[PDB]
Amino acid sequence: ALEKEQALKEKYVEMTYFENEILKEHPNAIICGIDEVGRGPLAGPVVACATILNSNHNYLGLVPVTKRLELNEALKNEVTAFAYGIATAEEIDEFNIYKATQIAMQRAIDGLSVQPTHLLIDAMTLDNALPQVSLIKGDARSVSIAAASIMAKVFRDDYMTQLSKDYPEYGFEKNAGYGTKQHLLAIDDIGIMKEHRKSFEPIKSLLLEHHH
Repeated sequence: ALEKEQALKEKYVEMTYFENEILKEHPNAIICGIDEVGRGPLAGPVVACATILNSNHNYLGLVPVTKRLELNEALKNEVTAFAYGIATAEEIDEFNIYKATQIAMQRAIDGLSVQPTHLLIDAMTLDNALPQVSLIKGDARSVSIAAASIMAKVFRDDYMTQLSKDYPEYGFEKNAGYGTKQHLLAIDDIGIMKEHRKSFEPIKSLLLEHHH
């Protein structure tokens, strides 16, 4: 029992590498992790979360659904700060999904009770004037980022679940907006709605042929 437990602790410390390097140079640092979900679906918002972990954070296990829900509630109960940033399907169509994701991440920063001094970000740079580290597979490299992605995930899934109540035909509660055959057949049947991303294929090409 002291082994498997050691492994989780050891993993957790490796995943604090980047916060610890910053802290070494700045013990003052207010370190905020940022991740997003929802870049891939055909429908729904893109949802970013920004989180500053409490200094004595020890969310070991930072991923199946029971575990995700547990950590989601633990983080919400003990973290120094967290806030969600949303960019709508319309903004995604206007700005493209990359840029809409940047808007979502900054919106997440603005909603924080505490302004961060440093950002750890999953595969993204933000124009804002802050020091930041963009990390590939950030959610596996940083506890702050992993927390953010978990919280973003639960939020977006809850959102799409709420959506499926008002729009049952598209199958949102099951597909979370991905363009499955069911989702695409619903579109063929009753058309798109305000959560659909017009800039995303296969909708993009379907709108063309319709206008032609």
